[PDB]
Amino acid sequence: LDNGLARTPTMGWLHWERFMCNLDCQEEPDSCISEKLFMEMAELMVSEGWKDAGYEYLCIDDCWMAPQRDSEGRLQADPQRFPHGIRQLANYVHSKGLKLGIYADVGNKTCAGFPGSFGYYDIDAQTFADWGVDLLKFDGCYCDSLENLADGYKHMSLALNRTGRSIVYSCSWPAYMWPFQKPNYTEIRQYCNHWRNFADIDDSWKSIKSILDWTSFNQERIVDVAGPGGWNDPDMLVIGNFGLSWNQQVTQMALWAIMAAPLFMSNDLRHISPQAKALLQDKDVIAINQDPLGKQGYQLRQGDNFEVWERPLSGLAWAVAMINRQEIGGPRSYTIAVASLGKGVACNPACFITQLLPVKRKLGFYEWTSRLRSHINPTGTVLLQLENTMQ
Amino acid sequence: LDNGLARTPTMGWLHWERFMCNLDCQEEPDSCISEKLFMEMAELMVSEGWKDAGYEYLCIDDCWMAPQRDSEGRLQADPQRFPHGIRQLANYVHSKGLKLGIYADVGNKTCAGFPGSFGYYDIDAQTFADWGVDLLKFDGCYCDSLENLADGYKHMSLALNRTGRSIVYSCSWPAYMWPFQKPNYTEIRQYCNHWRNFADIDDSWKSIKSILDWTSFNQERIVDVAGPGGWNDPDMLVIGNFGLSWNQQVTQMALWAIMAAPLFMSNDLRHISPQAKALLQDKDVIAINQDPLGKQGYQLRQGDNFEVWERPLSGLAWAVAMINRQEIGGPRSYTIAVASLGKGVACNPACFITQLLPVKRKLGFYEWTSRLRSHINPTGTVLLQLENTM
Ligand SMILES: *[C@@H]1O[C@H](CO)[C@@H](O[C@@H]2O[C@H](CO)[C@@H](O[C@@H]3O[C@H](CO)[C@@H](O)[C@H](O[C@H]4O[C@H](CO)[C@@H](O)[C@H](O)[C@@H]4O)[C@@H]3O)[C@H](O)[C@H]2NC(C)=O)[C@H](O[C@@H]2O[C@@H](C)[C@@H](O)[C@@H](O)[C@@H]2O)[C@H]1NC(C)=O
Ligand SMILES: *[C@@H]1O[C@H](CO)[C@@H](O[C@@H]2O[C@H](CO)[C@@H](O[C@@H]3O[C@H](CO)[C@@H](O)[C@H](O[C@H]4O[C@H](CO)[C@@H](O)[C@H](O)[C@@H]4O)[C@@H]3O)[C@H](O)[C@H]2NC(C)=O)[C@H](O)[C@H]1NC(C)=O
Ligand SMILES: *[C@@H]1O[C@H](CO)[C@@H](O[C@@H]2O[C@H](CO)[C@@H](O[C@@H]3O[C@H](CO)[C@@H](O)[C@H](O[C@H]4O[C@H](CO)[C@@H](O)[C@H](O)[C@@H]4O)[C@@H]3O)[C@H](O)[C@H]2NC(C)=O)[C@H](O)[C@H]1NC(C)=O
Ligand SMILES: *[C@@H]1O[C@H](CO)[C@@H](O[C@@H]2O[C@H](CO)[C@@H](O[C@@H]3O[C@H](CO)[C@@H](O)[C@H](O)[C@@H]3O)[C@H](O)[C@H]2NC(C)=O)[C@H](O)[C@H]1NC(C)=O
Ligand SMILES: *[C@@H]1O[C@H](CO)[C@@H](O)[C@H](O)[C@H]1NC(C)=O
Ligand SMILES: *[C@@H]1O[C@H](CO)[C@@H](O)[C@H](O)[C@H]1NC(C)=O
Repeated sequence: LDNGLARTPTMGWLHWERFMCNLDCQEEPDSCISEKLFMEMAELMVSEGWKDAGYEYLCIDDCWMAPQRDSEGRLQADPQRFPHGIRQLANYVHSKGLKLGIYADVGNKTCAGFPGSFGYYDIDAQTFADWGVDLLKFDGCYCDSLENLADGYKHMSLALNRTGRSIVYSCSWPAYMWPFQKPNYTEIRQYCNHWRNFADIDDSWKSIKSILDWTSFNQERIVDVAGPGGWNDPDMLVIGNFGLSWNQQVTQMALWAIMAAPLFMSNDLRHISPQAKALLQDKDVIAINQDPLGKQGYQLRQGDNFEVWERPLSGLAWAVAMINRQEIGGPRSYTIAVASLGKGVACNPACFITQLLPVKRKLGFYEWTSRLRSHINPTGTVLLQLENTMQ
Repeated sequence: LDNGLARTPTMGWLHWERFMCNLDCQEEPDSCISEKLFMEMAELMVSEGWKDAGYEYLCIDDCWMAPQRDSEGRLQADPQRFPHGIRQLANYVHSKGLKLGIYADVGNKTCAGFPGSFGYYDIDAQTFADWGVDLLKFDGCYCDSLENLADGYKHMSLALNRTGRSIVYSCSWPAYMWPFQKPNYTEIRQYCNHWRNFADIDDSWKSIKSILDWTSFNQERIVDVAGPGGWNDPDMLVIGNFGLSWNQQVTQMALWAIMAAPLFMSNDLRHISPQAKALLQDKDVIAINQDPLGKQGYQLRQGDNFEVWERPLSGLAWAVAMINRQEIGGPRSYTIAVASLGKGVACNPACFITQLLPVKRKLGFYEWTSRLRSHINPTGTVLLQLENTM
């Protein structure tokens, strides 16, 4: 989408995976979807380094709305959970140097069942603009046909544009086509800053595997179309939560960088371990994700329960990731010819290799004809950065 | 098996899951299956508190054998990887106050392909007893019929008995039978101290869920047959490795206590986190697993992605485990009437409830009509102990 936004993958925080649609502020006041939750996160995004690391969008997912539109046909914030309204929230978020995302739906209802925007695209567009909304995640639930799905995503795009406000537009369009029709990503990119392709992530290794396997199975179809201002969205980071082992968290952070995915944390910033904080704020790994060239990585090979993925970076550099998919035994030896990496050219005549994950460590110079040997933990990933010696 | 052993479930260390069949001491000398590997583990079992926590059996799984029997038809320890032999390893292990477990197979080969004991039950049994072995894990690969399986398992039981040495006998008998026939756990209990019921565990949440799910489904068949001298074996503890979140690890420790499972660590004692060590050596949770009553627990109810399991204990006590099976979102509140627990007698007229996992905490007294509310992490487990007030 040629709106000047998302020139690198968007970074921020999204409430959904961790907090979902908890509307019970009587029993669970510290975890229900309320203005207070978001004010608290915005404070922590500044004070604990998230903004500095580059996480700047603070994003409301589903279940912020009141059940009914108002008399003028507008979506209303829920009055008991957001008593001061979205405008005041946006102002508060803006006063911290952060940006506000919000959620709406292309069809008649949101997935959680609140008012959808079908029949109100322009009004909802105007409302968000006026409130000072900086990003819109637009879901594809309760949409009766694919014609109506496309038209809606397009109409809202144009609507957002006509407001004159810069708003990052995140679509779920191709996800709700699959596997009923073949998305045309040239069309989709004309209208969207990013797009979800696949099923909802959850807090599981099954989920991460399934997203990586789906992406590599479909990479020939979706990798080339991504770039500055138009990205593949494989959904949230679930690092720092409950259901992934440390090695599986690293795999996610490594592969989200390789994939040029937007980086939306979904966790509790009030209760996050120093290790998860460290991984999510890893400067070198974020730098890979935020590479200005915006060329999305891909799976180079699979075999023997190993996976090799690689991403072309700027400055004649490459990021390479090796995953161990064997979920039994110990760390496993993997050996690859550096001549196979970077389409032959990463290490011609030589390259310097730095391990970034799971720990940072310089490996040294590797000549074109040589071999790389790593030990990779079960469900873990080694992330390497290759620097050609031609500069 | 009425041999005086396994009066509470056996606790120890077993190499398989973490170290597998790594024969390459050229490239990976510190992780290949060798005598040094077991000697180190043995040193650490003493120095790092494992033996004191209760873990006493150090057990070699598959891939310790040379490819051929010797000229007298005996199995032999691989000469490169066990140059000093199994006898000297046993003496070393014994000298630390520990006990040696070893592996063999009822069929013609082991699962890794080394010599099986079919045709050599008496000789192998004698070999092991002469060597000073204290436990035998007997696998069921490469058997051609279910009769030979049952016969084999039975024969070896008698053979070990005939040696006159105390040897804990672990059978994979029913695991290998289940695809074709319902096992006779009354028969199996007669010959074995424990029996593996199901597919091999791995370092994954999927695996663990599938063991609990299988065990709960089949609990009417297997729960009551277990007791002192004869246990259900849901396979190895995999806490301290790679594939499980902290919450998932707590779930394993908890349910393995509820199920009165033998507790066999399969990890690297040389490289284990303090948090994993603390969980595995948790005295109060071990105490539940080692309850002298030896009645195995069971799933009380499931629903709404929750499970409640309970286990009866000596002294009118009960252990209760609540599992959150929803793998999305945050800690989830669960409310249960204590009157539902312990067949209605757990808190009649009242009980004192202590939380043991994930953190030890006293929750006070509870009348028979009162309700308990806990917050359970996704894939995590809260484990409680209930003391009746009579
Ligand atoms: C996925 O979606 C995209 C975006 O819509 C398609 O790309 C577009 O394809 C259309 C073909 O219908 C192109 O239209 C042409 O535009 C050029 C301008 O450079 C005109 O010269 C050309 O005009 C002729 O043909 C028209 C016939 O109706 C008449 O208007 C004229 O009188 C004249 O005869 C025609 O309008 C778009 O340029 C093109 N847009 C982009 C961004 O590339 C995809 O189409 C495929 O991929 C294209 C790159 C190209 O190779 C097409 O030939 C392919 O069909 C579409 N993908 C699929 C699978 O359909
Ligand atoms: C509504 O839709 C319109 C129509 O697409 C959209 O207009 C486009 O805005 C973008 C971004 O502002 C324009 O792109 C710029 O083009 C000029 C040259 O014409 C350049 O100077 C700009 O350079 C910037 O970005 C470059 C990216 O390569 C960088 O190299 C550089 O650092 C600059 O920062 C940029 O390329 C585009 O030309 C217009 N298109 C048209 C036809 O007007 C508008 O922004 C939308 N409005 C909203 C609010 O969404
Ligand atoms: C080979 O097989 C034979 C036959 O099964 C087996 O002999 C059995 O040994 C057990 C235990 O040694 C005997 O059971 C004991 O009986 C005596 C006498 O009444 C009791 O003292 C024992 O009670 C104590 O220990 C019990 C635990 O088993 C506790 O329940 C109790 O609290 C006591 O502390 C115990 O009941 C059993 O009598 C014989 N069986 C027969 C048929 O004789 C033998 O041990 C096996 N040999 C080898 C080497 O495996
Ligand atoms: C391990 O391998 C050996 C070697 O093959 C197996 O022994 C063989 O078992 C077969 C089939 O059970 C026996 O065949 C039988 O032959 C009789 C005729 O004597 C016939 O009436 C039966 O119907 C059957 O076909 C065979 O005799 C026997 N051979 C030897 C060398 O003893 C053995 O069963 C295998 N053990 C296990 C547990 O898998
Ligand atoms: C919403 O509902 C109306 C009537 O129930 C239907 O005609 C319309 O097509 C629906 N819109 C979408 C996009 O699902
Ligand atoms: C199981 O085995 C026992 C002991 O051999 C025997 O008495 C009984 O009949 C068997 N019962 C079943 C389930 O067939």
